[PDB]
Amino acid sequence: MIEIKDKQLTGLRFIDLFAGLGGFRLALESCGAECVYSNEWDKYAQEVYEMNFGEKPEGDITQVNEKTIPDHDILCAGFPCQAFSISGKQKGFEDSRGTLFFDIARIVREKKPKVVFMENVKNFASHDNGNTLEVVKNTMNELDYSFHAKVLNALDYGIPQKRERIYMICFRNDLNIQNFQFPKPFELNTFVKDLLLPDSEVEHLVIDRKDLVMTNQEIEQTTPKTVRLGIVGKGGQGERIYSTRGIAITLSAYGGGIFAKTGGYLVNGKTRKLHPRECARVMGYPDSYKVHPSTSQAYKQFGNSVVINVLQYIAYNIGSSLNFKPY
DNA sequence: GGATGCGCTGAC
DNA sequence: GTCAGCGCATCC
Ligand SMILES: Nc1ncnc2c1ncn2[C@@H]1O[C@H](CSCC[C@H](N)C(=O)O)[C@@H](O)[C@H]1O
Repeated sequence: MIEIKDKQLTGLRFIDLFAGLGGFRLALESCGAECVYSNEWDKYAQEVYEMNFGEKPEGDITQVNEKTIPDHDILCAGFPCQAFSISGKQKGFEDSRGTLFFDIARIVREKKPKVVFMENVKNFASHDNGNTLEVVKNTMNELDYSFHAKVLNALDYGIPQKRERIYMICFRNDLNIQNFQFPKPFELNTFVKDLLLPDSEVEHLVIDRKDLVMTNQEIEQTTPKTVRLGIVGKGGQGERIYSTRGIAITLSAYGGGIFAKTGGYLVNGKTRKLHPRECARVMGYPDSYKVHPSTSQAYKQFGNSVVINVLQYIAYNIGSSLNFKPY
């Protein structure tokens, strides 16, 4: 994550729904905002969240009386994506894990914050012939909010990962916000190789599979794209090896394969998956952020998370718009 | 819970 | 056909 000198969100209160690691919290607090409520029902996510923020998020949002939620200016929510992801069954709103957006709407209807800041996977924008995105748009409009949505790729914002996500920013209409803009892309100057830990700290992640098939030669020049070098087994998810001179593939939460949830990388002549701390870095988390003691849970958590830097640029722009109040 | 072989869609 | 994918199935 980056340092933000001009704290555009100072004096603003926000809530951290589907909190996870608290990615939205890091991003908004870096702009000066204050978190006044957090919600996350996973046992291990609550533990790591508490480890880093000193609070245990409240459980199951579907059982929370929206009236008990503290007043706030901005509502943050990177809601569940298993039901919308290209990697899933795409049952969408029909999936028991796909109706969480309506809980968000329920809370918005009651608390009417100035801004609603949501995130989900790229496929969310095309799911069900665009009807899924349309439903969210119309729901927000019905609640009297504007609706700004765009898919942003983390590689365009200084983080070496091909993570494409749809970001939805909604402003309460009475605010008459007409100048919100998504951050402009800029040249990537950091690559996977730049975030790796020393070999001595990741030896246990090195695997030598006899069914390794290197399909492409290593590149010497860094490039802002994923560069597959080979595969193991049948080349499915978690069975693909990439160049550290390129960018990381999208980290996943329930991913399988031998290089599960992070993908495999060619590092100093050896093939290995990423260490949880490298996952943190690939997600824009500062080294000061404490990862969960269970490596399996840590991989899951970062795989479900958001790239801090991207949220920071968006948050700064939300604040920039909220603060432009000329006579 | 932890680990890993795979399905199979969206977007080229 | 090629590649990527906050995933799924199944085993202990
Ligand atoms: N009913 C529910 N109540 C509370 N949290 C829920 C929930 N259903 C799913 N979640 C939580 O929703 C999260 C979605 S992933 C979002 C992660 C978050 N942006 C962070 O930065 O890491 C998961 O952590 C999941 O456990």
